[PDB]
Amino acid sequence: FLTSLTVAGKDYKVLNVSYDLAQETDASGRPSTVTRGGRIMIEVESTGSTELFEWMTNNFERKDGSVKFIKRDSNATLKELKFTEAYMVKYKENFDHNSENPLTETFMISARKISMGGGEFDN
Amino acid sequence: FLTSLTVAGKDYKVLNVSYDLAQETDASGRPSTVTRGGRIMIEVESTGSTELFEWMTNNFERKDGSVKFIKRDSNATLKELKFTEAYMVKYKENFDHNSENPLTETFMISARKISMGGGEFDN
Amino acid sequence: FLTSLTVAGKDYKVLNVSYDLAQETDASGRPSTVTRGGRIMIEVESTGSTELFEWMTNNFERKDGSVKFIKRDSNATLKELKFTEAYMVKYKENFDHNSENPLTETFMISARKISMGGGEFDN
Amino acid sequence: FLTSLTVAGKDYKVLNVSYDLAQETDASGRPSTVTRGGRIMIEVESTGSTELFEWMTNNFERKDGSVKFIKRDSNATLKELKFTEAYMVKYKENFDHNSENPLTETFMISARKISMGGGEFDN
Amino acid sequence: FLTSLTVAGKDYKVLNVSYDLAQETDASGRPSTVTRGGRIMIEVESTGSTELFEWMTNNFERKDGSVKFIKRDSNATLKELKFTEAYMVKYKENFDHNSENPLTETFMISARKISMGGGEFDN
Amino acid sequence: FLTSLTVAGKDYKVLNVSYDLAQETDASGRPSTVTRGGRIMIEVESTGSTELFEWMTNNFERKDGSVKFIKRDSNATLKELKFTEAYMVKYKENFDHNSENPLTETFMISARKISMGGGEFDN
Repeated sequence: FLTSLTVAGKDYKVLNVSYDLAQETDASGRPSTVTRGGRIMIEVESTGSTELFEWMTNNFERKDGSVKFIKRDSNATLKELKFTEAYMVKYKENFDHNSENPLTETFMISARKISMGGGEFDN
Repeated sequence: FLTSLTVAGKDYKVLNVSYDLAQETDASGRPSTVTRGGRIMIEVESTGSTELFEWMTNNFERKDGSVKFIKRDSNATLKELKFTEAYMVKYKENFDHNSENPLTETFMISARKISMGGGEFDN
Repeated sequence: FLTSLTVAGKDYKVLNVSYDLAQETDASGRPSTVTRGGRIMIEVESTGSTELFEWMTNNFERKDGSVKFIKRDSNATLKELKFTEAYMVKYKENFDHNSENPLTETFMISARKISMGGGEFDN
Repeated sequence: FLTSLTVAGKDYKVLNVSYDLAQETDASGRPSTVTRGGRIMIEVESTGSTELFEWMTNNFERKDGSVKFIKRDSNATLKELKFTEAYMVKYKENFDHNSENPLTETFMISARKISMGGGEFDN
Repeated sequence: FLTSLTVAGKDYKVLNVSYDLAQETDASGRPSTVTRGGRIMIEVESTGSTELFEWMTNNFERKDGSVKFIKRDSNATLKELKFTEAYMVKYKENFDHNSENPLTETFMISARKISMGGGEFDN
Repeated sequence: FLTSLTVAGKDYKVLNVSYDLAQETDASGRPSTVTRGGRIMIEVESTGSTELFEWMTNNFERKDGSVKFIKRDSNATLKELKFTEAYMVKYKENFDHNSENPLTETFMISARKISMGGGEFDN
């Protein structure tokens, strides 16, 4: 499998992605209710581009974008995760000579809404 | 060994499952009593389907389903774990290019009751 | 080395066992005294049997049994740990496709007394 | 990929670098705002030079410098991170015979400002 | 290197040993003073013997003994650690089929005094 | 690379060394100031010597010494760390049959002053 990130017309080779949602439960089961969603964590090959660092610097800037998972063999876009109005919250560029893709960017954005396959979570 | 998850007539290849129950003890032994049960943790190959994400989005929706463990060599269903009226509590879709099954879904449901081989735990 | 668990006339291939006892010390040495013992942790190949799950469900049921360590080469029973009046306290059945014995049961019982080679600890 | 550190006209072979910025969020998203930036963590082959130890000793001394990431194959400077008025905050020289580059220096500096590709963070 | 434990005329093949002493410091250096010593941690191949379990059961019983480190090649006793009036404080017999020496005993004794090469620590 | 410890005219083959200094920062950067230094952690092949254990026993005894890092290929002393008036604070002799250098001594001394290449930190 192979995926990509798309922001501001710029595409980033994505090493790792994750996004999670959760509601608390009371006692056993007994969902407390209320839900948290919209935080997405990405790791990117840093390239020579500086654009992701500037977004972190910019702060209040909110953007839209999509995470597209492509089937390993086949070109066509098995699934795409779209986020709207996401703010840069944390950022870290790390170089490790020790292995593999030494220079990577790892950051977390907080989106107003994420959506996928007709599923929606808005804050 | 190989297992599967069955929900809403949809079958998911299951990488990891677990479900645990516990009662507290007082001093040594001296079970405090009261028991917790019904939480099940599953990890699934994500496919192109989006159905599990929507359930998390849906929130209050409760479902039934079964986890069926099939003997490695043989087709027939060594054991099946059935849950009734389970609510989506936590969900996380994670992509890791690093190894093996890169795209997986890891979630936890809280069932009103689980049952297996005549054994029962209801909340 | 190879060991087995014996409960209710049923024998379980045991992957891991442990049982520990401890008394607190005051300052350096200066045993506080009072002792804790009787908790035993076991991991079992799950088979198609459901019996251990039902015991956890049953709760208050106390049983007797023995853990028998057999010398690797030789049939004869190097040592046997016997417990009396043990209550099911925690239980977890876990499936991991990742390696080795994928389907295992891991549980902890709290015994009124354990004994071995003339040694005794009763609560 | 290969990088270097430049301080006081002295160049250090850099094994690991990292620098991170973060702002807190309130509830979900809801950035608390306020931001932290300017801390950089570096690991260096110790050589026979003692200069980095003296800076830690010196304490209040602030310096400028740059971290330059060079493309693996090619000489030219894919990206450079520049910091101004950075103070030595933590330092540790560690020798481990166990593997690889046994003698390394690991330290963290706190810069008044970092900048890269037109992006800026000042305190 | 190879070592052994000697208690009650019984010798135990020892896999791991450790014993540590410490005094607290105030601010930087500035030893707070007061010292802790005399606790020894050992891991033993369990054999068919039950003697170590009974000592834990016995509780208040204090014993003497020695830990003797023998040079790998040569018979003669490079160093020996002797303890006097040690009380059984913690004990755990653990079986792990996963590797190496599956059946081991891991316990900690609290000695009134340890001594080695003319060095002494008494409580 | 290879290093050695020198105390009381006795030389110890050193497996691991480390020494670190740090000052706290307020908010971002904003060094709180005040500094901690002088603690050195060493791991040594235990030999048949008992001298390091006695120093721990002795307690209040302060010593001087040096840690000398020798270039792997070449005899000459790439760098040497010298400490004056250091007190034995923690000590642990550990035997592990599992690998490599089974019998080692790991201890931490607190020096009044450390110095290296004209750099100085005194308490």
